[PDB]
Amino acid sequence: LALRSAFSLQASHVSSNFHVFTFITKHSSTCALTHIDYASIPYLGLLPTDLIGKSLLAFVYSPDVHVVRQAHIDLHNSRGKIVKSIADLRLVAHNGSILRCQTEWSAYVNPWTRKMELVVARHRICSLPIGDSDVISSPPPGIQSNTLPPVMAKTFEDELRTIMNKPVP
Amino acid sequence: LALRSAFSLQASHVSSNFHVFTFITKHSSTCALTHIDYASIPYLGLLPTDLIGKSLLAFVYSPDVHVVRQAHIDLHNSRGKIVKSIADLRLVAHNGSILRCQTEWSAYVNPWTRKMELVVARHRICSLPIGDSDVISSPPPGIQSNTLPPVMAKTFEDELRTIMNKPVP
Repeated sequence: LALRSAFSLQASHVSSNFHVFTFITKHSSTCALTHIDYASIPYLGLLPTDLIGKSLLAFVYSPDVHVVRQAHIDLHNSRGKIVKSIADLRLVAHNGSILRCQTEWSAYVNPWTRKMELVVARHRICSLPIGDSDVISSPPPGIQSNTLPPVMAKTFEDELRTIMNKPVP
Repeated sequence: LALRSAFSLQASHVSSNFHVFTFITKHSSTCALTHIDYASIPYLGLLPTDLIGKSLLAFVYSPDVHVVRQAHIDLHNSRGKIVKSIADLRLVAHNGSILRCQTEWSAYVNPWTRKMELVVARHRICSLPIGDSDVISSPPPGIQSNTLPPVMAKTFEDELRTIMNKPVP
């Protein structure tokens, strides 16, 4: 079974509207991702194996991590009800191409510990990503890293754990 | 590292109150378990490997499955807020011993699909289980199965999926 980019799938799906598409990510209060729709594979090229052990920050466009941070703070204050992002969220596909999304956030609050224990995000793409359309491919040698370097990922992840470990008021 | 029953751990934890204990299970809307506190191992003897692919019904005391069923129906109508069980919930440890609990239920409702997508249960034990105290052990040959037979597990699991697949009113 071949895996193919959303652009490529158009040739054999001539009536579909591949620019019209939403997908969900989920992660726990360790920041560890526990879910991404498989339907997102033609859009980001990211496999469950790519993501085992990592947070959203493994593929968020680096200067957009503040969108994520503020979403967790806004969720703590809404007690998990739907919050809007402060700006578009851009995600980096496996091949380095950039997928701009509009993202809404939801959170599950454990009623006994009163802490957030699941964060759910619904991403609505604005288009197919800019760059080469074959997100399934490997990125080209000599591309700048467009995600956070490990030390900064750990720095922002540390703060998100602290936010989620605080009892919801 | 040895794994030991809660009764056994008393000898080297002379000030602890092992009869005072609560633990959480979690499962998704396929009924598939995704979580059980590791601290429950001295109480039930059940490992993550015992549970990969199974629902709560793999270790609920068989005539108590109605407690679970009604909890899912009561959660659908509460929209995920804390519901009480209609009766005690008894769980079957790995060695066949029976652990009676008082259980409260919580559920996460996806705000976009409006369906339950996580069910969380907080189990408060009433005592150490009746039967041999070494829940870590294998059950004795020639014991009656005190959980649902596979055909009935699949029958009750089918209904729980149907309950959870219905949009919360």
